[PDB]
This record gives sequence, C-alpha cells and structure tokens, in this order.
Amino acid sequence: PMVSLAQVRGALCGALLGDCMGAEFEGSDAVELPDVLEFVRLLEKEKKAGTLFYTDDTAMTRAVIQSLIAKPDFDEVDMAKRFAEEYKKEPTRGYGAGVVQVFKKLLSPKYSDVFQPAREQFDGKGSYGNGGAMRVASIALAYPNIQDVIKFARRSAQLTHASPLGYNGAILQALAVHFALQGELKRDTFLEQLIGEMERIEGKLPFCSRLKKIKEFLASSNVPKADIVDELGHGIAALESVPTAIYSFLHCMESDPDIPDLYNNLQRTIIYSISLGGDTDTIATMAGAIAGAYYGMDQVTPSWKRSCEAIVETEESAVKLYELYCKQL
Ligand SMILES: Nc1ncnc2c1ncn2[C@@H]1O[C@H](COP(=O)(O)OP(=O)(O)OC[C@H]2NC[C@H](O)[C@@H]2O)[C@@H](O)[C@H]1O
Ligand SMILES: [Mg+2]
Ligand SMILES: [Mg+2]
Repeated sequence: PMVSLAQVRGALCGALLGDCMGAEFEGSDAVELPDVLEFVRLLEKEKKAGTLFYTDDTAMTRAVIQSLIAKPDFDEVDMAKRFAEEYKKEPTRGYGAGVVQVFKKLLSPKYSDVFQPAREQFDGKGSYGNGGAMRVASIALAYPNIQDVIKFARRSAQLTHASPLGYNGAILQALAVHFALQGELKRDTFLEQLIGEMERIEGKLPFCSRLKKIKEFLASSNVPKADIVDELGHGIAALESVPTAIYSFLHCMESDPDIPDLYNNLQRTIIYSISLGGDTDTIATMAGAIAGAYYGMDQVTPSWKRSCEAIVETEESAVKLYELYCKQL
C-alpha cells in the first residue's frame, strides 16, 4: 500500500522524460510512430549525457516543487513569485503567448492579489490552456489526502489559468497522479475513481464526457490514432490534452501491437503519447508523470534518463517531495 520514494522519483523523472523527449516533436501535428522509434534508438546510443533540454513544462514544475519545499502548507503568494522569477530568469523556455502577460503583471508592483492577473486573461474569461496541468503532478506527490490534492491543484492552476477548463484540467491531472501513486489500481477502478471525482467537481460536463469516451475506447481494440485525436484531442487546450494523457497511460498498461515489447510500460507510454502528435511535450510530460507514479523508478531506464537536462536535480528533488508526503501522513 505505502507510497515509496521510487514512485515519487518515478513520477518526476517520467514528467521530465516526457517533456524533454516530447519537445523534439512539439507542434508538428502529424507525427509518425516510425520517427519516434528512430529518435529513441538514436537517443539510447548518444555518448554525451544531457543532450535534451527541458521546456516551460519542467521549468514551472521545478518552481512548484521549490515553493512546496519552502512552504509545505502551500503558499500561493510564494508560488506566484517563483513562477514570475523563473519566467524572468529563463523567458525562452517555450511559454504560451498568453501566460507571459500573467508573469509580467505579477513582476510589476500594480497587483497585490496574485490571482488577479490570471482573471484578466482573454478579456476576463481566463486561459483554458494546459499550463496549469503540465506542472501540477507534484501536488499529488506532496499531499496524500485527496481533498488537499483537489484544493491545491486548483489554487496552483488559478495563478495562471482562471478558466474552469484550465483549472479543472489541472485538478484532473493531479487526481490521475494521485490515484496512480496510491496502489497499483486496475484500469477500470482508476477510471471509476476519476469519473466519480470529476462528476462531483464539474457537477455539459466537459472532462467527464471525455473520461466516458476513454472508457469506451479502452473497451475496443485497434482504435486508430486518428479516432483518439479526433475525439480526445492533442491540443494546447487542457480539455484536448489532459484526457489524452490519461488515455495514453491506461492504453499502455497493455501491449500496443505497433510498439516493440522490449520497451517497458513507461517507455511505451511516452512513445505512444508522442506518436499522437500536437502538444507532444505536454501530453507526454503528463502521461509520463502518471506512468512514473504508477510503475516507479524501476521503469525509468539509465539510457533514457541520462539524456535529460537536470535529471540529477530532479532525482534529488524527489527526496524532498517525498519528505513532504511522509510528514502529511
Ligand atoms: N480563453 C482563451 N481564448 C482563446 N485562446 C486561449 C484561451 N486560453 C488559452 N488560449 C490559447 O492557448 C494558448 C496557451 O495558453 P496560455 O495560458 O498562454 O499558456 P499555457 O501555459 O496553457 O500553455 C502551456 C502550453 N505552452 C507550452 C507548454 O508546453 C504547453 O503546451 C494561448 O496563447 C492561446 O492561443
Ligand atoms: Mg513546453
Ligand atoms: Mg507543450
């Protein structure tokens, strides 16, 4: 039953792998599995370590983690500051065009309410992008109690994503990591857990409807990529990416006929995610966090992880997150 350091480290390294490997295909909407498999074989043979750079997905993840470690009770003012200073330090990591404005406003002296800049986005409608969700995994790694996971997922997201689609996408991604982490649930129970929580939270019900489609897809075999993309999405919008990440994870619990069986489940998850195209760094970073939490560090292979920028720092950070988790027990 008990959550291991291997699982927490697995989640963070999974997220990092997904971001670093997915970034290599970002925004190319048609990705063919053969290119992904070619990329992985080349990657495994690279003599130099650290050839793949992380993006805003990981930059913001690291800022979430530093906030949780500094303020374990969750301090949204501290976290807002870390987001804004990280942006300022490394503004070219690949941030969305909208969210840049949130950081500039948080960096100015005009706002005392750290949630107000996010509220003002897109004529006061707020962002429905997946940026809240891309960084949220660590909430589930720090807070064992589901009510904490839900409220802190929401609040962390609302620093940049004030639209319900934005922040509910973050909650869903946090819940997926939460349920992956706490046991090795069977597929059907995992989805039931998520659908149950999102029905309460949303309750026409956009995320629930996608989770229902996922249930249907998993009851079929040989579902073409095109049907997954058409019905779930591969977009920058949280609605069109978070369920897709969850599907990738659940799908890759079993053999995929197109992916050689010599790849483990976590590797398969990342390969499959990227093969869906679109927002590949974010979909893979989210699917990789879930898979990492589920399968743990045993499936984070040396040849894959050595390729990623900040792998050592990431592995270290897991220990400090794990301490947060254990204190909360
Ligand atoms: N309400 C609304 N209306 C119209 N367009 C929107 C809206 N919300 C988001 N968007 C579009 O989504 C884009 C991204 O949203 P934003 O809030 O700027 O960024 P995120 O943090 O969600 O983006 C995360 C993504 N960017 C790089 C990352 O790896 C993720 O793919 C933004 O520039 C717009 O084109
Ligand atoms: Mg990115
Ligand atoms: Mg992205």
